Amino acid sequence: RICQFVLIRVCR
Amino acid sequence: RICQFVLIRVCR
Amino acid sequence: RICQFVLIRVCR
Amino acid sequence: RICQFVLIRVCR
Repeated sequence: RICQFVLIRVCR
Repeated sequence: RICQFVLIRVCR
Repeated sequence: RICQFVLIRVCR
Repeated sequence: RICQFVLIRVCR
């Protein structure tokens, strides 16, 4: 199984 | 006012 | 209205 | 062998 890199930023 | 970061790996 | 920053990388 | 990056903004 292959894993991915999920990154998200939230600044306002 | 928001300002945070969230990242996680998804092993498929 | 409010936009987010979606980032994802896949390398293996 | 995979290797690519993709990021886009989601204006709500």
